[PDB]
Formats: sequence, structure tokens, C-alpha cells
Amino acid sequence: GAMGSSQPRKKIFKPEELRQALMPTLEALYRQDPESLPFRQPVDPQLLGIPDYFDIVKNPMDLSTIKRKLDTGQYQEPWQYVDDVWLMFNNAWLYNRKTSRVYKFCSKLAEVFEQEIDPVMQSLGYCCGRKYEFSPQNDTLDPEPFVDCKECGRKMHQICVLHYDIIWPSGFVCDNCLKKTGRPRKENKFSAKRLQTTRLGNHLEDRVNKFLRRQNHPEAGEVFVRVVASSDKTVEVKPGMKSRFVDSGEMSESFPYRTKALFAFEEIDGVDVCFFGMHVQEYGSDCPPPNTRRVYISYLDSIHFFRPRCLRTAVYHEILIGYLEYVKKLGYVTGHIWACPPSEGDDYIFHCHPPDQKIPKPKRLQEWYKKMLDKAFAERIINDYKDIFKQANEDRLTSAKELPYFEGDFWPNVLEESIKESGKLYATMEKHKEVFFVIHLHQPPIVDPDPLLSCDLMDGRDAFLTLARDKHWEFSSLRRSKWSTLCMLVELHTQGQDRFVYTCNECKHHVETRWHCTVCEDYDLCINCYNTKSHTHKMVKWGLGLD
Ligand SMILES: [Zn+2]
Ligand SMILES: [Zn+2]
Ligand SMILES: [Zn+2]
Ligand SMILES: [Zn+2]
Repeated sequence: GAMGSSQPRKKIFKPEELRQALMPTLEALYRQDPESLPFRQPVDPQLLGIPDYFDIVKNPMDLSTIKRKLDTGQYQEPWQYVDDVWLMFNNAWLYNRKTSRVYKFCSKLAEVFEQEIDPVMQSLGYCCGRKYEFSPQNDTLDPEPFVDCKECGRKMHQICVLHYDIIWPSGFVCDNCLKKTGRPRKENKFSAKRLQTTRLGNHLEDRVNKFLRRQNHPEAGEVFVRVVASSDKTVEVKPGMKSRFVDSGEMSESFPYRTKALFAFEEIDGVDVCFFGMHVQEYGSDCPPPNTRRVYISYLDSIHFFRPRCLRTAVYHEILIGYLEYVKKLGYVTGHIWACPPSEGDDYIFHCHPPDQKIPKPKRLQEWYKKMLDKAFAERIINDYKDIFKQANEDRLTSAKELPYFEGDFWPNVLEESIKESGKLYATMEKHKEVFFVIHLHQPPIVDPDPLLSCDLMDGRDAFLTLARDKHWEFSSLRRSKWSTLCMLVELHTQGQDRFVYTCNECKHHVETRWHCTVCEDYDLCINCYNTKSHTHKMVKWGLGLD
């Protein structure tokens, strides 16, 4: 029953201060006519004919009761007023049908309150005056989390202030109490910029930023593109196709590929926001037919908060066109896209999309890729592109073993169904002609210069979806996506599986204490090499060995 605490520099509010600040908002509700009228007195179920009411609404609340408390002085902190206005709204929204008068009255009162209470609560030193709950995820909704300033005691929305103890382990200090300090907040070192770079990531981001510079739009921020996971996998031929082609030795039992997960982030309001993500499968020059030198885009997802909107599509295209150009240069021959719009509520990569992010009609989605590919053809990056059906006929395919066979793809499961219902494949291909693109990119072996990044969280799409569902990292709004990115990036920086050995770029020996180049992407010399091999750039001394 007993809980002790200390809080000397606490913000404490005197009644009159609140009223002078708060009640101009409670009055803006009373001024709503006729909408405020059912809310000026406690709901009387015996006047209205609804004995129902007190069984459904457990804590009645209304304007008059709130006006009393604001005059009684019963509100010590400003959140208690705000909690009571939202309690009023939540009662009405609950009991009444979304079509009734009162429910629509309520949404008008609430829209007014949102506009009034935000600037006021911010003048009192808070983030906003909203009540937030996370999307459904029964009956219950989970409440957003709060942080208290270790100085003020002012309760804040953790998502509003974007505070996380891992980044700032000495705790949350509100922006004003930091002004009573001179020193600003410490830098967030768990940023997108600071994710390990790759030639693949760099080529894509170098291409997006070069485009954004020519655009010179003032709302735009820097784009960071990062490969965050890669590994070597195999796809096993399924049992039907196995007995039909593997036992004879016409198809290999499994096909090797390298999978990669990559994300793009944009600077928006000075923080990292993840707006684009993609998993790919890459079948090299030692992969047997039919997968030799082929890349396939398994899953592609996006969140529409990129700034500005009028550049969103062009930047998605720049990443995709950049991916084709990159693997074309390394030696891949064909690319494949499965252009399928999500089945409402299926999140491809990011948990919980914005309610008003458009799910495109399949004709629009395919036109979208067509425009991207047409753009690539124009720049002479693509040699040509056709749908799977027109392409199969043009190559005179007659056997199922000539269809590329990719992990998790549509066609391996169509082939299993065909074999199981045998006792028309060209018909199924024409039927879904529009959904499957075949991209012609064009030799010595393919050698990927990037190393593998072990990151279980991004080894395929399920691990990150699950973690975001459990942690309520939604991408449903700009403010929630900012928070989700923040924590996503903390997970990549600190919970990955790679540990780093350092070698001298000259004699290749393992180093502890070392000279690290300030200019080159990643260049080191042991003490001995620093003492013999000249390097023209300034170098700094890093590490500290125990011998
Ligand atoms: Zn807030
Ligand atoms: Zn504070
Ligand atoms: Zn050396
Ligand atoms: Zn250098």
C-alpha cells in the first residue's frame, strides 16, 4: 500500500493557472450548438428510455461535471482534465451507433477539442492533449505509453517526445528543462546513417539522393538506403515436382540463393523515418537451370509518409531501377517481379499500415511497375521486359522445369496443384499474365563484393512483423512511424548477431590499437604499417589492445 518518491523541482499547478489556460477549451465545447446539448448534463437513462446505459457506460462523465471540477479545484495536473474530456467522448462513442445523432455530435465536440487542447497543453509544457490507443490486434485496446520528465514530473507521450532509455540511458529530460541546462540532448548514435554500409546500399542511395538534388525540393530530406541482412539459403523443390523432375535428374533437388533485406529511410522533421523495404533472392552463376543468374523480388512494402508526396513514386522507382542496374552490373541476366496488391490487413513488411494509405487496384499496381520499367528501358538499364506468358511463348517453353523456381513464389505452388489434380499451365500463365514481369538485363562468374550481415530480425519477413506486433511499433501515422523507426534502428544496432574483427588493410594482420582513416569508407593500418606505408589522408588512433 505504501510508495515513497522524491521529486523536488516538480511542476505543480495552482487552480487559477489551470482555469485561465484550460477552461477556454471547456467553453469551446459549450459553444457547440446543438452538439454540446446532450453533454451539458449527465445522461439520464430514465428520461431517455435506456436502462441499458449504466450497464455499458461504467463511468459517466459530462461537461457539467467537468465544469464543476475545474471550479472546485479538483484537478491538480492538466492531464486529469484531459482524461475527463476524453472519458466523456469515449462513453458516447461507445454506447451510441456510429449513425446516431449523439455519436456524430461527439465527433464534432472531439474534433474541436483536439484543435483547442493541443496548443494549450503545449503552452503548459506538454506534448499534446490527446488520448491515444494502439490499433486493434477482442474488446480491449492497449494505451500508448507515457514518460515523466525526471525534472518536471510532467507526464509525456513516449511517442510524442521520441524517448528511449537505450539511446539516452540517463533518462528523459523534457526540452525546457534542457534549456535550463545549456547542453542539448545527446546525439542518437543508433541512426540509419550509422547502419553498416554496403556497395548495394550505397548504389541505391547514391542514386536517390542524386535525383533529389536535381529536384531541390525544400521539404525533402536525405535518404539512407541500407542492406540490413543477407544470407545464403536454398529452396527445396516440392514433392510433386520432385518425383516429376528430380528423380530423373532433370532438376536439382534444391537451388542455392542469397537473400537480402534492405530498407530506405528519410530525414523528416529531423528524425529518421523508414518508408520503404524489400526482400530479394539472388541466384548466382553456379545455380543450375532454370534459376541461373536470376534475381527475384520476394516482398516489397512501403509507408506513404515520404516528403514531399509529389516525389514519392519517383524515389521508389529510383531504388528499384537502381537495384536492377546494380545486379545487371554484377552479372545477373534476368529479373522477376510478382506484382500483387496486398490482401487487406496482410502487412507485407511493416506492421499496421496507415488507415488511409491507398491499396491500389491491380491494374493501377501493374501500370505502376510498367512506368518504372519504362523508365528503366529509357535509361538503357533494361534491355526489354514482357509478362510471363508472352515471354514463355517467345522462348518456346514446353516443360514446367523451365519455369524459374523461387522460394515462396506463386508458381511452385501452382505446379504442385497441377500435379496433384492431374489424376492448362499455359492457361494459368495467361490468366495471371498481368501480375508477373520478366525483365531482361542483358560472362565471368558472379562475385558479390558485399559481405553477409547476420541479422535474425530481418532474416525473412516474419521476425520483424512479429516483433513490431508485440511491441506496437505501428507505421499507421507519421508520429507512430517515427517511433517505430527509432526502435527498429535500436534493434539493428544493438541486437544483431555480427561481431567485428579489424585487420590492417596493408599486411592483413589482425589489429587492436590502430590508425583509422578519416576519409576512406573503411581503411586501417597497424602501428607498423602506419610507420612505413604512406597514406595521404589524416588518420586517427582507435582501439586499445591488451598486449
Ligand atoms: Zn502527446
Ligand atoms: Zn521537464
Ligand atoms: Zn599492417
Ligand atoms: Zn584514406
